[PDB]
Amino acid sequence: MELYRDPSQPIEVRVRDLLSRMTLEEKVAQLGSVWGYELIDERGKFSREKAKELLKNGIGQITRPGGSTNLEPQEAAELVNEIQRFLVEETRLGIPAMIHEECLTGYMGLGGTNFPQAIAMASTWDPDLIEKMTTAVREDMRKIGAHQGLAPVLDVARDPRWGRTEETFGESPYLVARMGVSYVKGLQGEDIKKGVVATVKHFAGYSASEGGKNWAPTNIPEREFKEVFLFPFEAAVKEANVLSVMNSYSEIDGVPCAANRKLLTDILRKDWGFEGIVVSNYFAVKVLEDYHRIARDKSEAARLALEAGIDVELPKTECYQYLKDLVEKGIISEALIDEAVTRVLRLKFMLGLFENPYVEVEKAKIESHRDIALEIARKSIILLKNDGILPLQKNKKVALIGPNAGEVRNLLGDYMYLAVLDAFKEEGIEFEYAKGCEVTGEDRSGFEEAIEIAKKSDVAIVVVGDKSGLTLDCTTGQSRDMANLKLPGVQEELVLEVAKTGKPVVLVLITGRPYSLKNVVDKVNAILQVWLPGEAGGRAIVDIIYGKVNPSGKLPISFPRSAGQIPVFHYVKPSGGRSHWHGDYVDESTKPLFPFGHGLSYTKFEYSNLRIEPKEVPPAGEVVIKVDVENIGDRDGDEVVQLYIGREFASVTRPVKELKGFKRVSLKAKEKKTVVFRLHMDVLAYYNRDMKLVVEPGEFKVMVGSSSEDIRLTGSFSVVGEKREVVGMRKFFTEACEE
Amino acid sequence: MELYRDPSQPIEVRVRDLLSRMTLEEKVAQLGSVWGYELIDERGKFSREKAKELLKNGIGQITRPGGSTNLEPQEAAELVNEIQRFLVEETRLGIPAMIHEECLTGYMGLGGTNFPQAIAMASTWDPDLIEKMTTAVREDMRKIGAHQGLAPVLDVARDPRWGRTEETFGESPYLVARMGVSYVKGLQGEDIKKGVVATVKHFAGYSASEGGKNWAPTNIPEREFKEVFLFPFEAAVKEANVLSVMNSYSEIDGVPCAANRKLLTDILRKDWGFEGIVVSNYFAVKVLEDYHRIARDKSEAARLALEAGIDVELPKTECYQYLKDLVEKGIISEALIDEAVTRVLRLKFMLGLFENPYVEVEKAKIESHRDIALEIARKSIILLKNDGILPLQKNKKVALIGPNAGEVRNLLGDYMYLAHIRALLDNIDDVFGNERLKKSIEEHMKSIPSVLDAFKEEGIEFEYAKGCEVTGEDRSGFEEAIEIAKKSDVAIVVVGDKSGLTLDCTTGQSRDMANLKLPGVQEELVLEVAKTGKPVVLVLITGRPYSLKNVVDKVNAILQVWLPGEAGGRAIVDIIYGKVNPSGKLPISFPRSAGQIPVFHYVKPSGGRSHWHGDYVDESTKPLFPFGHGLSYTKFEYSNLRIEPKEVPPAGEVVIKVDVENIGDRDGDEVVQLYIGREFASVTRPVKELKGFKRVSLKAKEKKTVVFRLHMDVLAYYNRDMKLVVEPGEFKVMVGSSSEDIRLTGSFSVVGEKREVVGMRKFFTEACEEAA
Amino acid sequence: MELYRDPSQPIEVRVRDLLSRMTLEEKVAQLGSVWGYELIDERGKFSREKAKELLKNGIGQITRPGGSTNLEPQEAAELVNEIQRFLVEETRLGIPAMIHEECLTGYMGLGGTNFPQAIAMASTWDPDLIEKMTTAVREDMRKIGAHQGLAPVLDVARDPRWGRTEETFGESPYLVARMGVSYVKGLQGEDIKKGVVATVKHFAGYSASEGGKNWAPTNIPEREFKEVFLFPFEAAVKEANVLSVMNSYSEIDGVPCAANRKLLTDILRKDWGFEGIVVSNYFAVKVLEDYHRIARDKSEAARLALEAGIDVELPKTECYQYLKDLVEKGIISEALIDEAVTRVLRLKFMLGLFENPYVEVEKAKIESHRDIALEIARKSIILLKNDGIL
Ligand SMILES: O[C@@H]1[C@@H](O)[C@H](O[C@@H]2CO[C@@H](O[C@@H]3CO[C@@H](O[C@@H]4CO[C@@H](O)[C@H](O)[C@H]4O)[C@H](O)[C@H]3O)[C@H](O)[C@H]2O)OC[C@H]1O
Ligand SMILES: O[C@@H]1[C@@H](O)[C@H](O[C@@H]2CO[C@@H](O[C@@H]3CO[C@@H](O[C@@H]4CO[C@@H](O)[C@H](O)[C@H]4O)[C@H](O)[C@H]3O)[C@H](O)[C@H]2O)OC[C@H]1O
Ligand SMILES: O[C@@H]1[C@@H](O)[C@H](O[C@@H]2CO[C@@H](O[C@@H]3CO[C@@H](O)[C@H](O)[C@H]3O)[C@H](O)[C@H]2O)OC[C@H]1O
Repeated sequence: MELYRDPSQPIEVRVRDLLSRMTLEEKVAQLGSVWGYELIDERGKFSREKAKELLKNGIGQITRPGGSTNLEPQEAAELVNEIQRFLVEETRLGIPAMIHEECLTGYMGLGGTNFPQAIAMASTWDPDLIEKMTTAVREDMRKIGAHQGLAPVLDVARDPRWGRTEETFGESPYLVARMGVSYVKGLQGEDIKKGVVATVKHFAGYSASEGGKNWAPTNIPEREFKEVFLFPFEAAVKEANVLSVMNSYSEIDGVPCAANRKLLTDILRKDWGFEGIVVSNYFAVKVLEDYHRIARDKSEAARLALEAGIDVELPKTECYQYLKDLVEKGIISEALIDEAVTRVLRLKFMLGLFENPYVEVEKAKIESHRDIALEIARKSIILLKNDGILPLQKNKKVALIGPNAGEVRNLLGDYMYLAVLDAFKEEGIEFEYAKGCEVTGEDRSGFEEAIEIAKKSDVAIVVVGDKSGLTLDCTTGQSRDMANLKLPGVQEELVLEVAKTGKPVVLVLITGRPYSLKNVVDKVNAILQVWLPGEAGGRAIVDIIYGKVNPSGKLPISFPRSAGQIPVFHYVKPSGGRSHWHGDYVDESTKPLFPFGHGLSYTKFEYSNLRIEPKEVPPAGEVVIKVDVENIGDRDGDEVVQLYIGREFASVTRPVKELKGFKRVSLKAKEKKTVVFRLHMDVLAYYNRDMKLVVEPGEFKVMVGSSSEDIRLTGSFSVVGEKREVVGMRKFFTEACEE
Repeated sequence: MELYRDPSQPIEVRVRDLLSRMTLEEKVAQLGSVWGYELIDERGKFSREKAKELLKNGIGQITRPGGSTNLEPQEAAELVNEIQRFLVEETRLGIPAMIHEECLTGYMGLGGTNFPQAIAMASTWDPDLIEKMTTAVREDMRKIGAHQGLAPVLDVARDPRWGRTEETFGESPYLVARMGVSYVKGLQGEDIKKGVVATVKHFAGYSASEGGKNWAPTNIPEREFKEVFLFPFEAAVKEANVLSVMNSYSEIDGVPCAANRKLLTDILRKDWGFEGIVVSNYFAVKVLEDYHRIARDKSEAARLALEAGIDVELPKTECYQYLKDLVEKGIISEALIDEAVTRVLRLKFMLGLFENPYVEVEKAKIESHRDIALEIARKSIILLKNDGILPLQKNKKVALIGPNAGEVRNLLGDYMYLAHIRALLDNIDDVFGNERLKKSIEEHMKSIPSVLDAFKEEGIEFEYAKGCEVTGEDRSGFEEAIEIAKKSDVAIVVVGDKSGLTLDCTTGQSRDMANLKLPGVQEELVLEVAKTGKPVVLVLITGRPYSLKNVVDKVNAILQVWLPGEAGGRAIVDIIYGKVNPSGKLPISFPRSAGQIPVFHYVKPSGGRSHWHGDYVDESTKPLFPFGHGLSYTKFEYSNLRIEPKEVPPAGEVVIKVDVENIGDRDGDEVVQLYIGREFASVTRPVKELKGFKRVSLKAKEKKTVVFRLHMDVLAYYNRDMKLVVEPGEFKVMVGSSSEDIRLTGSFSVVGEKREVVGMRKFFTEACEEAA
Repeated sequence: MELYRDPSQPIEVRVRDLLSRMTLEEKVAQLGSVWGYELIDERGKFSREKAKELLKNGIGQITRPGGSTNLEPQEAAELVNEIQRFLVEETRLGIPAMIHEECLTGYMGLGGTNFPQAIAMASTWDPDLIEKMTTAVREDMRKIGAHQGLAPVLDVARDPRWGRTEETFGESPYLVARMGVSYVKGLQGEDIKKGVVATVKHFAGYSASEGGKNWAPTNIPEREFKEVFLFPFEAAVKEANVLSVMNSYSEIDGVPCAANRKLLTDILRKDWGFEGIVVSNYFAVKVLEDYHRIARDKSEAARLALEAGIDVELPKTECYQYLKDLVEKGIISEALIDEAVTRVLRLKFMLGLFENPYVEVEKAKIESHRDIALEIARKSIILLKNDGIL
């Protein structure tokens, strides 16, 4: 048999052999894609007639054979098998396709579990739980013959105007990077032939658009770019061996990311050693022409993207077919096509597709992971405020009010395929329900009814927030940016009208972004933040309200007092986070309403006995930080212990405090444990005036606490010795354990 | 005589001779400063006792001998002469001091005219008028023996939260640069021995702090930095030969500007050829330690600042005395001190101070420039909205309402002497441990014409109700205002800021406004007055854009009056009654709301919108009023666009002509604006960006031709490799009455090979008028 | 009077005023040159007929009015006075010429002392003696109305194959730099109105050609370049305030020095703060075309050299006349011409030429400096070996 067909040969040999056999047209075909829906008839069955046109010379990827066809799992699996058989048996070289789906919150297609949104995942501060989640997602995807998931989002969000905030892991490069590595590891596993390719997106800076506006310029200078925005992707590449990256739609400082070789090649491939495929953001090649206006035609767009280092044009071939013409006309070298094709073929071999591209349809029934979803929902909800009203007693009469109290659709996030009162009923609570108002618009005609049921109750539970998705009726999600951060519609007014009854008020926010709570916070008795929880949402909320679950989520993003305060974030430099010299704005504190890492409990945790050893370490040494934490209250609960590091008198300015470690710790009432952080000096490296990564001698401040503001214990150690340039591989994360 | 004393020798010879004679201590002394107030006794007279300690080895500068002493001009001149005589006659080498003052809106001291704020200056779009202004300021300053004015501000402002917005020339690097060059040219003149050193500030990026917060990081990437923030300073250095620069307090991306040699030396001196002195922002050296936490002590702060390229520590020696110790301990080379001292001595020779450091006290009486101030105020006020109510008829009974109708203090900006000095009053009042001044302030304040006075002089029948204060939540004055409105024909509601440095101020340095709502309950006052159903003219006397989304549709006309200083009242009333036809144009976009920030006219194709619904969920992405906006009591008709030639090579020139006719019934000035757009460059470019303008006077029914000469140098931008280029392709020409009100469009092409623009290149379009 | 004519005005004011009055043609003329021998008749006297063609719009420099004419000193002084009177009185703006001569081993013309070669100068290890020498050369040159001497050579020589070894101060960047500073200081003095502009050459690397062959590539890596070859020029610029630099004919690693903005502008002007004029090596602009083959015609050669930072084309205008055409055709900006013209006019003001461009012919008799020459010769000879015979 030909070498490329022989599984006893090393992949490099098979790749070289195959490439040597391919025509230019066949090469270019491997750099494009076709939609699943383009390959089916009106009953969702594979159409050989359509495949003969679209797959004649092979194809790089099939886009969303499940997500774009609305097929149930077994039918999607059958479609994918039929596509693969056509490629294997009815093309000249028989190269199989790679299949991709969205999977951020689970496989985005019929029959898959709708897990809580990414910002909820982050709020758990539980990396192992997220790895468990994506290990499940991996098996769901493989059942239908899907090889690649377009997740996770490693965009670092400090601008909650942006509609895609919900898809991020929040403001902290450390927490984003750590959750990202766990996410990737679960999807891919050790041998990708048994796993699913992860796709970190949107490389890079995409969460920092001008004015929080989708696709607008992300004008970030170099040190900030490296330390905040690139860092999570760097960790995914080097620690998690991520096998795909997708680019940002935005320009950075005049250069669209899809046309930026310095970004997609020089940083990603040359500096960091990425060996997988870069897939375009959907239509990102064409919009080099249409939107950014730097390419005069589809040929030029193709050339810019290929030179930049985009290997596969998604979601359908549009500009990359003109790569054939560009070679034939002597405008680009076929060697550059070969480089891209090599990357794509290698990954196809690594996935095992040339040995077996088929799945067993009888096994393609996707299993529910409602259990994992509920664990995330229960650990993600954040208790922002509680004057003692919560937990409630079951014998209290509840007035359940608001648009998000009754509305299952509004529990869903923007990449859940299908984009509470029931939970109260199941728990056996006596309540009356009033919608109060819609999520959007100005209609106040439901206020009187809500007020009247409040007046007759013991406690009003007001459930407000977003509708997430991509259409105009949505208040958050991709393309739905909110300038002024007010709760949508007249929901704020509803809360305040209910509060005016004098009844106790529990405010439940079911939202995708931070909202300004400045006008309600001091008028309500407790506040729960419930990031869009998907199919597990209702149960977790009621579990928390009644104390069956002790809330344990912590904010992964700061809650601004107002939009005019943006940005607020915990790791400001000494000059950040204040106005000099009066501290505050004329009209507003410079402090966020709720800080990063904030989250209360129905119990109290007491921290003691900080140990830092040794007190002096050299610039590639390690310190071990220990604290004791005791649950001194009356309820079992989890605490997320947080490690912040500060530095002064470096050669550049540094954060006053910045997250460098954390551990979720379970404590029974009156239980005490020791939490241990092992901190390698590599983890503290920062860029100096010359853009070198260094550790400089001096003092580092250690701050351990329950939030970025609720610091319990402080101390310090010193780095002693000559400045160190940190070269080559280095540690990214602290290790945490319990003793 | 020693060579340095001999005026027949070239300055370089005199400098080298002097430097060769100086001790290390004497050298370090030239890099520092003393406050004016440290050199006077209780009667405001020079104190030899204090001078013996502070000036014994000479000094670089005296900080604000007028501005910090509350001396009248002849007394300040006497002080300065006595300081110079002490230096000339009672120090070993007899080196005279340079004196600096604030002068942004005029010499900031007693007796100086209070001109309108810088943002008002920009709103005139009249560079020559600003040059006339600073030529007058030059003469005022020289009368008191001042050599350097700490102006202008070339910070480009796109974030109106920032309290220093009023000190800027707005959002456009083009307009800021062009106004800055005129400003500098007027202060300095041709021969600096007869002029005043200008000080461009705050180098660079200082108007782009995180969240609009004073001193917070200004994290700007390189092409934006060069094209937006550096550009006005580049023009000031290369076209206007500016002789001083002051640094930004902020860090850029981890590096404090006061410690950044890449900025204060490599860009400013090496790349651009700046030959003057860099003066520290006040206390900027020390706060490398105290604020940024990158210097461990005062010695290290001094070293970082000197290495970066700061020549003089202001406002008083604090860290730079330790440069002596650093040399003596072999930590720094004396050669690096010599480089700084050389710059300072050269400028002192160039100012003529070694030939004559004295002024004639009998001539030190500063003249009023109310005339120039009034021309600026009259050309600066912007008509943002007018449904036809303006101009008003003089027979209409007016209800004059609001805090800014009745308080002269609130006409003043943050670097006008009687506003700025309030901070000192606070600090004196805060002394709880171990007079004539508060009286001289009040009496000088009383001299300033009021808005009330202006209405009275114009002969209008009106009643006045304060309505509310600038700050706080007290609505107990609303009822009175509402009642006088109900009894009137028209309510003129005058609201806005109190500008300054203290907590009771709403704008100015250190007073940043997050949410851009009119201060206090002033918005509510406007809306309550409107609810009477009477016609409402809203007059904003402010230092920044405010959100007007909640009032714009509820009022009949809106006038923006950037803090106008002493000419304010007359100009406002002149405009309201049509004695002056408003002609100001916005130099900065007015956001709909704070959450929309930033909004600016020169967005890239992906800027200024949210894709793919265009708007935010809750808000338009368009500003409420765009850059260049400003209405008139007449109408201007644009015709006959000519663009020649249609194809030009990469260092060629195109000539753009338009005819503009005043087709209305009142004489008026129009500011004709030229915008250029470009696509299919190798980098993204603004869809439209200002590249030229001309204020043109037109009588009723008069037509003139406006001509723009546009060299391709002016269009240069930075490519992917950070080279300044002109690339072949098509440029769109858009000429109109604002950045949105484009009247005529066309295009020309650049033909030939891509050009790297090297060395000196043109910065500005030339604009003139011809007979139509 | 016009500001540029007024000696009470600062030079910067005079420069800006003059530049503002000049046509493009007059500007370009200040960036070129004419040979002395092109301006004389068969009897060695100034020719008004020849001047009317060659000087009609003014000129940057006259090349070697003594060195190229075989005139005795008083006759060369007369020639130079007649050239200057023509420029001052019979051109529109009356800008005087700068005159240059060779002077490495003394004024290179009849009547000047022949001092020992530069390598002999270095062999004295006596910087003050060399400063005494060039102080004398200064007075010789000023007597004939010469303003600039094309010396010293600061090329550091480690390859004795090269025929220009004798013109260098040898192999040591330290000794070359120290001798160079003294050389420059003697020629220029404190106030250049009373001195002669020195011209450090050949910037830079020119003594390190492939195989020791004249004009061949000088392929020197960056640290060596900075520490060995640039260092003496750096010292001349920063310590000695040298007012002219002349470029190397060679390429460095693919880039001819006459076309290298990174060298003649970014290092020399931006990094080091040089404020004088860069004068081309003779014919160096044209040979960007003829020899290096990187310019397709004289226009392109002119553009490359001007962009690189050459202010004056020597020894005669050849390519730089096309700078007029390049501006008129919109290929280069007139601002770039203005930058060069500014440098040239500033130096002409600093030399006092607008106050007095003439010399007294009765004083133009150059004195012998055999005494100084003998001290150098006596201190320069090296005893390499002596078994006792001497
Ligand atoms: O109320 C009291 C507070 O004021 C005081 O805090 C200090 C207030 O003054 C602050 O220093 C300021 C810093 O900014 C300087 O402005 C520059 C001056 O020169 C201008 O040309 C330039 O444009 C400006 O940027 C200003 O001169 C100086 O006074 C100081 O940092 C504060 O700490 O604390 C005590 C309270 O009672
Ligand atoms: O025998 C005849 C050959 O000479 C002739 O070839 C030309 C000879 O002259 C060459 O031009 C030289 C190039 O070097 C110049 O020297 C510089 C002058 O200024 C000094 O300050 C600087 O130090 C020197 O480097 C010299 O002036 C000039 O004459 C030319 O390139 C040759 O092609 O061909 C005809 C034969 O018959
Ligand atoms: O994370 C990836 C997303 O960034 C990506 O989203 C695409 C965004 O563009 C959408 O196209 C718009 C649809 O509406 C029209 O009116 C607009 O003109 C279009 O630009 C497209 O539908 C999205 O797929 O999708 C892939 C994700 O992994």
